[PDB]
Amino acid sequence: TSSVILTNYMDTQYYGEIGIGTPPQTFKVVFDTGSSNVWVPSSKCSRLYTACVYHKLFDASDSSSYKHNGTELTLRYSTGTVSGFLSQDIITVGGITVTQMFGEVTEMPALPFMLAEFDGVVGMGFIEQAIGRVTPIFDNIISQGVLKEDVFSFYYNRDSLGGQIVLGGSDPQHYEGNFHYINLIKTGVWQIQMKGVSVGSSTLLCEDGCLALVDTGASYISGSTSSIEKLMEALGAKKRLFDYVVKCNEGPTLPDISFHLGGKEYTLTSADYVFQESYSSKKLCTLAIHAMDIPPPTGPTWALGATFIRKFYTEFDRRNNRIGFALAR
Ligand SMILES: COc1ccccc1COCCCOc1ccc(N2C(=O)CNC[C@H]2COc2ccc3c(c2)NCCC3)cc1
Repeated sequence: TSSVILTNYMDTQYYGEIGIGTPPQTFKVVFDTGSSNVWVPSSKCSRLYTACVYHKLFDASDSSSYKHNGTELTLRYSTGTVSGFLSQDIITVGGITVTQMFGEVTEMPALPFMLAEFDGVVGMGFIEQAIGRVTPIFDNIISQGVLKEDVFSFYYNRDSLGGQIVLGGSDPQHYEGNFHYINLIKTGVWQIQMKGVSVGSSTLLCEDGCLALVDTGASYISGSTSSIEKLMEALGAKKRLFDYVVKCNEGPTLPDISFHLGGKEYTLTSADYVFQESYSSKKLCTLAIHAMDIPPPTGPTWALGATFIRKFYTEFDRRNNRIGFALAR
């Protein structure tokens, strides 16, 4: 077992540090169970790409261990199609060193990569969804047969450690009660069946069922715009330019949102999904939820991000293709 300390940036971004190359080129990265690739901006990334001007660039010509590949990797992020090329090098993750192939982004839109406090993504997803079919970092750690267990866990603190990922297990110090596991529907994705979503006292959503992407990478909880337009209106959520809000002084009265997974009800009190910046009546306060129309095969599917994870310590169990959730502590 190895644990990676995470920095919690305004409850929207939880990222850690990986070292890449010889010598180790440090990168602040989000460990994303929603993606299966390692992406870091390339030193080859044109200075024109703003996301690159203000971010740690990986310089291959600075690493003695670098193993060129060149294979161009691409992925459209409904904001722009980012592109880089495949590269190989030793990546250190919480004391664990692994030869890992990753993408160096050479081209990527400002939004939202420009606002990232971190420089890259450590895809924790499955290889089934790894662009270029590149073997994921954790699959690469598993291969080492050093981890005490084929699982990694997430602890996203409620700001102020900012968070904590445990490679190989889970930290009892960060959850309480017991893990209630939901199985992974389609294998190859950290997604589980969801028996509806409730609003205070009314199962008026996801009725009949729906899918939930347990995305450690997503800042918020999301679902099809339909579900969110429904949900947000049912809360009194008055939509803004993008995210929905609600008068601060009225955030504490908003009803409890619950997600049904594994025969257990996962409730988010209003203090769980509202960014209670203040309690004034004049200022508006945002909700840790938004509409994310995720495209198939995985989508449409709700996505339980940091908002969800913050309250429920999460465990991604590979060996058993299931996800554990326990009261984050
Ligand atoms: C980390 O993104 C970068 C930032 C600067 C420079 C280079 C990169 C990576 O290259 C870009 C190529 C790969 O880019 C992505 C990789 C993974 C994703 N995700 C998924 O596929 C599924 N779920 C969640 C996300 C991870 O969470 C994210 C990603 C970006 C942001 C936030 C959260 N939060 C706020 C700041 C931006 C999105 C984009």
